[PDB]
Amino acid sequence: SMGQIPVSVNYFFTRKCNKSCGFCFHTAKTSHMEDISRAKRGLQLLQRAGMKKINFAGGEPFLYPKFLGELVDFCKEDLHLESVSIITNGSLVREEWVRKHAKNIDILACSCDSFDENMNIEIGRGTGNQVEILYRIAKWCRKNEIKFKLNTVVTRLNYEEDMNEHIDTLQPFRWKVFQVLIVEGENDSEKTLRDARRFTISDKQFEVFCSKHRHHKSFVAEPNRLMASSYLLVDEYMRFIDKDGNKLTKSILDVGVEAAMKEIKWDVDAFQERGGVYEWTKE
Ligand SMILES: Nc1ccn([C@@H]2O[C@H](COP(=O)(O)OP(=O)(O)OP(=O)(O)O)[C@@H](O)[C@H]2O)c(=O)n1
Ligand SMILES: C[S@@+](CC[C@H](N)C(=O)[O-])C[C@H]1O[C@@H](n2cnc3c(N)ncnc32)[C@H](O)[C@@H]1O
Ligand code: SF4
Ligand SMILES: [Cl-]
Repeated sequence: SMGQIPVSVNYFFTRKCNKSCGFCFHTAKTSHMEDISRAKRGLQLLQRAGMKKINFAGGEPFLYPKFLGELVDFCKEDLHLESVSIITNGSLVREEWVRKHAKNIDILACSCDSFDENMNIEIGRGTGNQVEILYRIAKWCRKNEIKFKLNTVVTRLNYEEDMNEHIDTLQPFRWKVFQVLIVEGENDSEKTLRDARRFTISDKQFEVFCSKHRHHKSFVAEPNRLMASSYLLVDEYMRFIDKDGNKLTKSILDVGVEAAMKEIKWDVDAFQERGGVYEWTKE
């Protein structure tokens, strides 16, 4: 027998966030964060088990820019990872932080579900000109030789939107296009912190969006079948999460990577199918 090799891992180090997206599948269930020593040790355990790429997620990572900055630097300088990535809502990213940590960040991804403010307000992404923020982040990325990535959630409300003029200007190297996903115990009812049900779309509606946009090299479509089990999910206590099966392991800090990963389903075929291995190191 052999355990799977956790080549590319998402560490959701916080569940705290400053926005209220109605579909969110990683909700504010707790404010617990690991101490920096513990986080470093778990990231080291992952590296030692074959991790090559780390994505810092949440929650909103830039609620904790000093902590994030320290783990980013550690991952590149001390663990020598191939790829250090972050996904952010963009609101709290500041230029001087990007300048300070750019040498250690391969990829910075920003979420944008719409270029229409009223749509952002409706979906819970909030008010204000978030397009000028996205453009600003992209500019900071390009100035500081970080690869700029865009993540978009496709829902019942926005699936007819045409983003091509923006894609042709921003030119992200990688553009995730997610079908909105229901996750049991996260966003699946009126009792969870979010109720994503009103956002769901059919395969046909998802294709409306995909067909308009799939000509871009950057375009990466992820229908539900390609998100359900294709990621490695490490939570705020460094436990693995199985979001498809609604399971949670013991912390890697207590039982190690291999024992924890045995408990979760990671569909490597789906991982490969969606292009989960790619040129993730900056050039
Ligand atoms: N069932 C799932 C599937 C994905 N995710 C999370 O959704 C986000 C998707 O962001 P993405 O940019 O696709 O993550 P990366 O791992 O950086 O993607 P890639 O390496 O393919 O660029 C990640 O935080 C991932 O952990 C999740 O919470 N539940
Ligand atoms: C949970 S967020 C965490 C990082 C940051 N707060 C942000 O929104 O970018 C990570 C990614 O998951 C996406 N996402 C959130 N809920 C989702 C859902 N139900 N289905 C699909 N993708 C989702 C987000 O839009 C984002 O691109
Ligand atoms: S998807 Fe929205 S609510 Fe969820 S963590 Fe990101 S910004 Fe916060
Ligand atoms: Cl780029």
